[PDB]
Amino acid sequence: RGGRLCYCRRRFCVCVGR
Amino acid sequence: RGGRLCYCRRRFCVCVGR
Repeated sequence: RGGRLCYCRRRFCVCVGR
Repeated sequence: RGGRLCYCRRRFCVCVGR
């Protein structure tokens, strides 16, 4: 959808539009 | 925009609507 942010779960970052 | 799919580049996954 609209928006963006990345989060790191241990040693892997993940980026989504939510 | 419309649609959704997620891809991984090494140990980092991204998700977008394009």
